[PDB]
Amino acid sequence: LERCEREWHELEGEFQELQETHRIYKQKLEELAALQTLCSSSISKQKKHLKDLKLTLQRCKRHASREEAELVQQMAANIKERQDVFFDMEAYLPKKNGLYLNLVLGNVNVTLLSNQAKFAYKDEYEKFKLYLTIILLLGAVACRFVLHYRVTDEVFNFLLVWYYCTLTIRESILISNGSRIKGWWVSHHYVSTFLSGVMLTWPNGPIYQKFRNQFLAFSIFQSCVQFLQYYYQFLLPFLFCGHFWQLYNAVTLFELSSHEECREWQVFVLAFTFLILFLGNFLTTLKVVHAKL
Amino acid sequence: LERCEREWHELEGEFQELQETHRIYKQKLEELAALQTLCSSSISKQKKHLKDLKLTLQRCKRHASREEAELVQQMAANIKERQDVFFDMEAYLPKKNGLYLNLVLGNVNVTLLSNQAKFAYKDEYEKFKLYLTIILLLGAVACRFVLHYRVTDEVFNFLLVWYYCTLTIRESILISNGSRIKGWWVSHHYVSTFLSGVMLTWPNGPIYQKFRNQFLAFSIFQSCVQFLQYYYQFLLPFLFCGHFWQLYNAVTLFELSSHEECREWQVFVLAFTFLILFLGNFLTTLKVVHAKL
Repeated sequence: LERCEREWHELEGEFQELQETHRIYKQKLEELAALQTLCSSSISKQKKHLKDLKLTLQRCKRHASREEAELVQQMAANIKERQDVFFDMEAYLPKKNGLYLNLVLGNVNVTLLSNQAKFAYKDEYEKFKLYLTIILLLGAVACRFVLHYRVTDEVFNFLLVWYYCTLTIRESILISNGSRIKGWWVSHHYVSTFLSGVMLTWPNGPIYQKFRNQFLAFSIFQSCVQFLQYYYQFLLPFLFCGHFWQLYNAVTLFELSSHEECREWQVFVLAFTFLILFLGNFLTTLKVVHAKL
Repeated sequence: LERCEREWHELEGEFQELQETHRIYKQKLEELAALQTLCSSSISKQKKHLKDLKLTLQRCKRHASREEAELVQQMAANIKERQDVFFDMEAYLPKKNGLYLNLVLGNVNVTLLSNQAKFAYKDEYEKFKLYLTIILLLGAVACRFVLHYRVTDEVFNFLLVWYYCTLTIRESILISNGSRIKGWWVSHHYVSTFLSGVMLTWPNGPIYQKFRNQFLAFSIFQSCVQFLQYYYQFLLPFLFCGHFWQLYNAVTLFELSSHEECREWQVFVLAFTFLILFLGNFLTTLKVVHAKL
């Protein structure tokens, strides 16, 4: 066991070496905290001077001599340069979280702060989306054709609502990390996870047994659009057809609310979710077309 | 507008100063990456030498002379010291996540790595738990006494299942950050969020209208126990009474499955969740009593 003793001697040497490295590490951590305080002060002073200078550009915008007109145009080009460069250093800098991520994960720092790390996280997000849309597809056209029971549709709706919550957490991380994808999309995911829930708690009458087929076909259309929307990371006509299929569902269910003598409250709170999810995404696509135009 | 020009001159000076600080910051980031690679190598070599040395202690454990017996006892005291000290530097060190947090948040680093930051995060977690158990309490005894409708019970069950998922994400962060609270508790939260779901999808017959009252009283007992379990951060007798109330629910619903001529599948998948949640938490408490003893 003397071998263990001499090995211990070697590990004590390595232990004091790692103690040295760990206390150097703690010194570096204190230096990092100091520079984070300094950069936060820099954020404050930079944004203060930004609002002051755009106020100066605002009240200087009124008409005067040609020389100050050249000065205003020149300062406009520079102020565009100002926002681009401060967007760069505000991208790398670690940043306070939003509100929803604050409400779920609490006060914790999730900023990668690295270009290649952001790229890798985007690839991971794309891979996760493809995998779970494969599982959902093998369940939409599957549930429609083999198993016609209530319990499997409940399980499928649990999987859809869980999937939508995971996507909204992921996209909150993605927005607080890097590029701004803020717009219709995050509110689209919120209203779509609300839509998942209403279908689940129907009282399983004949009316659910009629609306089930159109809902499952609509899901198949949604899975195919998201799948082809990833292989690209063409798409527009199938997106228009998705909007029109959504309109088909909305009109059919809205007419269905009048047809039966007695209505649940859940056939009429559910149609208007489809209609809001029509006017939102379709018009956003035409805005992207105008962005293309 | 010449004031803006001279201010610009000052901001260009501050801009090159912040460019200097930012490139120093990037140099420090590269140094951090290098020391993280070094400390990961240290992790590998330390754990390798740990398994080798505990193997040496294992096959050296066999009976021999008194001198090596003193050596084995002495090395046992030191190896306990070895695990304590390596637990310390493996606590501060940033660490790879588990599996569930990997499945939800993806590959992202959530290690605070700071004692006071961990303490602050624990206080935030305690505050969040108290606030949402207040909201749930004002809903359990509330739903029971004023509003007897299906939709409000669905909303309350949505709030409970959302609350349980948020707690399991928070405790995953807490375990991957600091102390080991791994045991019955995280699996308890998983089976309890499974329990929330089964109650929600009942077909609203008379039988649900009978089981509702005992479920809501049980929730009130649960909210009071969690509230008193926080004010401490006494508890044992009310915890025993919670277990026995859980047994009351289990026996009543198990007898209820036989009483009615026709049974849904959801009165018999739901009772055994209560029974598993009885044998688990009660026996864990007596283990804590034995830990006290």
